[PDB]
Amino acid sequence: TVEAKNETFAPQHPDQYLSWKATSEQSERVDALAEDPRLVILWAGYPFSRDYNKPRGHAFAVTDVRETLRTGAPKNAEDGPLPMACWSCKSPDVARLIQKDGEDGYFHGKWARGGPEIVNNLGCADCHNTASPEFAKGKPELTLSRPYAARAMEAIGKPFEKAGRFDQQSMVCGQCHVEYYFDGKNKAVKFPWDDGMKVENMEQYYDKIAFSDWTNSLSKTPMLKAQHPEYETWTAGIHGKNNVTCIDCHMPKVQNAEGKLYTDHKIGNPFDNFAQTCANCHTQDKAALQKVVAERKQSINDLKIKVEDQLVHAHFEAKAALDAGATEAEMKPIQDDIRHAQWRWDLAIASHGIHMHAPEEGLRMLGTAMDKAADARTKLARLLATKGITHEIQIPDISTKEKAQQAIGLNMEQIKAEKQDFIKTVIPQWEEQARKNGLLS
Amino acid sequence: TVEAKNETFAPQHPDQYLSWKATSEQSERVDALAEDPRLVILWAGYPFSRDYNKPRGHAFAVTDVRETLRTGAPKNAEDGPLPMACWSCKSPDVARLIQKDGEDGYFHGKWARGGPEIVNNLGCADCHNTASPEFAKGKPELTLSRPYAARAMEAIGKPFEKAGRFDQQSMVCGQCHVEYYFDGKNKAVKFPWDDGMKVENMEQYYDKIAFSDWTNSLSKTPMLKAQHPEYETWTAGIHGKNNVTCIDCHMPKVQNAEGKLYTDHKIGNPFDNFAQTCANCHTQDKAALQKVVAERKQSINDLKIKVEDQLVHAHFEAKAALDAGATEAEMKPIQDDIRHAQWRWDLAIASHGIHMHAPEEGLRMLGTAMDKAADARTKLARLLATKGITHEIQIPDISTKEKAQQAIGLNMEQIKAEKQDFIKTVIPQWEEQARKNGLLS
Ligand code: HEC
Ligand code: HEC
Ligand code: HEC
Ligand code: HEC
Ligand code: HEC
Ligand code: HEC
Ligand code: HEC
Ligand code: HEC
Ligand code: HEC
Ligand code: HEC
Ligand SMILES: O=S([O-])[O-]
Ligand SMILES: O=S([O-])[O-]
Ligand SMILES: O=S([O-])[O-]
Ligand SMILES: [Ca+2]
Ligand SMILES: [Ca+2]
Ligand SMILES: [Ca+2]
Ligand SMILES: [Ca+2]
Repeated sequence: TVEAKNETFAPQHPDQYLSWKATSEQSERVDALAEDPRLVILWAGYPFSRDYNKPRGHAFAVTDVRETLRTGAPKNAEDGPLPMACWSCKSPDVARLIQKDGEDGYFHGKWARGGPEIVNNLGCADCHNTASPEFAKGKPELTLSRPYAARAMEAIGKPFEKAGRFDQQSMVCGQCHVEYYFDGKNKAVKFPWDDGMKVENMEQYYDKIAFSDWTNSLSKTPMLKAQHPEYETWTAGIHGKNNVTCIDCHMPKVQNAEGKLYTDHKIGNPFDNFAQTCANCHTQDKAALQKVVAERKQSINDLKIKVEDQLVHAHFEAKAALDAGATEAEMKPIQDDIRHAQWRWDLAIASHGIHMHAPEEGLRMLGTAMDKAADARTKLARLLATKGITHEIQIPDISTKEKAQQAIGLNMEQIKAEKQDFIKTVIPQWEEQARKNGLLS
Repeated sequence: TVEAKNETFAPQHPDQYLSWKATSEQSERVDALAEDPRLVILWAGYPFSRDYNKPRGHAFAVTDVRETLRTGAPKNAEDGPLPMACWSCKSPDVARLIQKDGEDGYFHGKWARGGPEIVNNLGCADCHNTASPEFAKGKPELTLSRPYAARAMEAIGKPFEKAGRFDQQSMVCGQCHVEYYFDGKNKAVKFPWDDGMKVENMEQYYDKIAFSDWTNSLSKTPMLKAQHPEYETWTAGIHGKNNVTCIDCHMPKVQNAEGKLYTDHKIGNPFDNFAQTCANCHTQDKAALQKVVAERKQSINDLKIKVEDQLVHAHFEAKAALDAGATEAEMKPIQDDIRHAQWRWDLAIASHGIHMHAPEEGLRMLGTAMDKAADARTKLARLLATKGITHEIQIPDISTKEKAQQAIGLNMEQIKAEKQDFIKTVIPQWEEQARKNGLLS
């Protein structure tokens, strides 16, 4: 069965083990709502409007899902707003339970449930078939420990077991680094890849099944949320197209002291080891590549803010149209535009690596998002007119996260206090039960 | 001393002379307004709404400016819609005239004035200091024969005379393959590069001097026209950033029958000699690089059309607001938006090579265009409402060039009749006068 206790592997594999543990150095947790308060409006009614940080080291996955406001402060195993599926991409204990109880049995019930079962840091069994006798010998034996990922990979015509070593490499990361949704009453993780991985494929896919992630509480639009589409966007970009794998840049072959070759498990910023990553294929100075990348980053940033500003006006303008007496049939075509505009925006920048992995596709999707936002705001102006409104809709102060959160009716003081008490008192009980059950060293 | 009679150099320089002359093989003249009737509406009130074709071989430069509807049917040297400056990038006689009469004397007057003076095909003295003794020996002796280009290069901190061989290679192309405007009552060519070559730099530059190319007959917006900014956009793109020169792809070094190395002067599509072009730096095969380029071309085209459709609507809605009583002060803010939107769009796709030279910059520009086009149509929906118009403005059928042109008031048959007559009777008289005067063998 799966060995979720990572430290079990330290003596046999010092080089991988030590460099894997070192992601605990990537510890800064940057508040992205604070940096961009518009996110709060666009995600109004959804948990991302309460708390959304930039990623950090794999070592912090378990603690971050515990600590994010998104998972709240459940007082028992059937409480809290979120289901078991929130653990899915955070811990090899997921592979353990999936193997122990079956996939269906793993996904059943609330996040709170897994509290005392999912306790080991994202680790060896997530990516490796550790039970294989070859793993002991120092062979990677890569595997997809997540059945939902195995299925998604077949669905794009790339079954894992039939793929070469190098395709498999990126697929391992594509177990988590993807856009997904919770399918069914049991909220199983599903990748919406049935029709392809492009924004248009997914848009039409989500529309066919009339899926919606939540209802924007300002405009009452049935929204889609995107998440960190690295696999999909990497596939579209020029590096992907040339089979430069996630590993080529994020997990370089390096030497130990006795000169032995090993894969660097300290997954982080490839530029921190330029000599072993880009320099491997590129003759350019580090500073020159960093500057090209910084420039795409700013290009996308500037454009992304313009689309967001439009979407902010659209949400508040739809709120106005609702208050002035707009009926459901009158809102519908506006709401379709907003749903679409925002999906395209969200998928365009939900991956923080887009300006590197596929800057041109990032840019393209934003442009198509603007086209729909224009359609939404044009329709809205005409709808407001029919209700006797011909002036610009005024927008409350959203210059800080705090003001944006207050403006959509969040009681943060209370939301935060309830989470702090959950963190202090519940987490140690969970860890104490896990140790008792032999789950946690 | 400037020799505009190109055949003089044939004996001494058979390899360059023969391939140069060969651009005459690239003879298809594809009508771009026919491919895309939307352009007719965007350019309403401007010669481009009459006639605009995709580029062909250098060999046809003199014929094309003569034959385009944009230059009209002048019956004498003072007549015609357009000025001397239209010759500036079509013939080495321009260098002859500028050296002989000076830059101001070259620019003074009407395009008609030049008919019997500007008669040799784009050629040697455009790019080469042919007077140099080192030139007879087979050394390129590249030069900027166009002084307004020399000033423009100096303006962006790349003075021709201080530049290496490879900077200079693209600079000779940057004498013509640039965005430009006509400066002063005499209409001298100027590259709007003073504040930089980014779309934002030129928009600010143009707004700073309140410049307008023309007024859109539909919306009465003061408009900017973009023209083929290959130098600016090649600069912004990844190749340009690595000093891959226009020459590396469009003018490869080849070998003559006797194994002698020379520059291929047949300037055309680099894919036609992949082995000598791209294969020099890339290991990917021809079909694979072609399909990447074809993808980017499709991406941009899709976004392009979305932006153009918004702009078309913007112009007809502005027309309707005008027909419905809107004042100048009411229109001003709307016209600013349209002005900026279409400038950003026009500079993004005025280069037919943008999908290859700098896909990501093309796409980034179309996104920013979409942003102002959205503000414009939102402003217009409100203004229209204040005149009691709350329905969508209907657009005439513009599915073909012929119907678009008809819709903006053009009398295409008359325009064509006048142009045909002018080509049949006037051109020959020009050529005869130039022979008479030894300017044309
Ligand atoms: C199928 C993969 C997957 C699932 C399911 C998933 N995550 Fe994530 N999560 C990721 C990846 C990949 C990152 C880091 C990349 C990023 O944030 O862009 C991440 C980052 C995070 C972070 C740290 C950054 C932040 O947003 O503050 C938190 C907290 C988090 N997830 C909570 C959750 C919650 C709550 C759920 C249940 C709704 C969930 N995750 C479900 C893959 C997943
Ligand atoms: C998040 C993904 C991921 C996790 C977590 C992970 N591995 Fe790896 N591992 C990889 C990939 C990818 C390779 C490279 C396989 C190849 O070269 O084809 C690799 C390589 C290896 C190898 C083969 C030798 C080498 O260095 O190339 C060993 C042994 C190994 N890892 C051990 C571990 C141990 C022990 C852990 C837990 C401490 C761990 N791995 C966690 C993805 C992961
Ligand atoms: C089992 C789920 C899982 C898998 C497998 C996985 N990731 Fe992650 N990854 C995450 C989560 C969750 C985060 C965010 C951690 C946090 O913020 O606490 C993350 C973060 C990251 C980061 C941010 C590091 C930092 O310090 O900012 C990078 C880079 C990254 N992953 C790359 C990869 C690569 C490359 C692979 C493939 C070898 C991979 N990941 C495989 C879940 C996963
Ligand atoms: C060819 C190089 C390259 C490849 C291929 C690549 N990465 Fe990246 N990635 C980078 C670089 C460099 C950055 C940081 C960009 C920057 O510093 O602005 C990054 C950023 C990221 C981030 C966000 C990091 C953060 O801390 O915000 C994640 C997550 C990520 N990559 C995951 C992946 C995954 C998953 C794959 C495979 C599907 C992949 N990368 C393939 C080079 C690469
Ligand atoms: C294992 C090979 C490999 C690695 C590693 C690699 N590159 Fe690339 N890079 C390529 C290939 C292949 C291309 C496609 C063009 C070509 O054929 O050279 C490319 C293209 C690029 C481009 C031009 C595409 C664009 O974005 O406009 C940039 C920039 C770039 N790489 C930067 C980086 C950076 C930064 C890193 C490290 C973070 C990196 N590369 C690592 C092989 C690699
Ligand atoms: C002095 C003016 C001038 C300069 C110098 C010049 N161009 Fe041209 N170029 C033109 C004009 C005008 C056309 C369109 C000709 C026509 O349609 O008759 C053109 C057309 C082209 C085309 C389209 C050819 C086809 O068959 O479709 C290419 C490619 C091109 N130029 C590249 C270059 C390159 C590379 C350089 C630098 C070596 C260069 N040009 C220098 C003015 C110039
Ligand atoms: C500063 C350089 C420059 C000047 C000034 C210039 N052109 Fe051009 N012209 C070019 C280049 C470069 C091309 C080919 C690139 C393209 O068409 O996209 C071209 C193409 C053309 C063509 C063939 C393609 C078409 O559009 O039908 C015509 C005709 C033409 N120009 C007419 C004119 C007229 C009329 C003027 C004066 C209003 C003018 N040119 C001024 C550089 C110039
Ligand atoms: C790295 C390769 C590369 C370099 C560098 C390059 N070109 Fe291009 N260019 C191309 C290719 C390939 C095409 C045609 C794209 C296609 O086939 O769809 C093209 C298209 C063009 C076109 C439009 C041709 C047409 O018929 O529509 C012009 C004009 C042009 N290039 C001129 C230039 C100029 C001027 C420079 C220097 C400023 C330059 N090129 C540098 C590869 C290059
Ligand atoms: C529109 C630009 C342009 C035109 C027109 C042009 N040349 Fe060139 N020529 C170049 C460039 C660029 C080179 C390459 C210089 C280098 O390799 O640095 C070159 C190279 C040459 C060389 C040097 C040897 C070689 O082949 O590399 C000679 C001689 C030459 N051309 C002759 C001519 C002749 C004769 C004509 C008229 C028949 C002509 N050129 C027209 C731009 C031009
Ligand atoms: C004189 C050298 C040179 C030649 C010739 C050349 N390239 Fe490149 N190309 C580069 C360099 C350098 C990069 C940047 C990435 C890297 O460092 O390899 C690049 C990057 C690229 C990229 C990745 C950027 C992107 O758009 O995503 C593509 C695609 C590409 N080249 C296509 C072509 C094509 C097509 C041709 C000929 C039609 C060509 N190249 C000719 C040197 C060259
Ligand atoms: O919420 S998870 O997808 O980062
Ligand atoms: O980042 S290091 O390779 O210079
Ligand atoms: O009209 S000319 O600039 O292509
Ligand atoms: Ca980070
Ligand atoms: Ca989703
Ligand atoms: Ca052509
Ligand atoms: Ca212009």
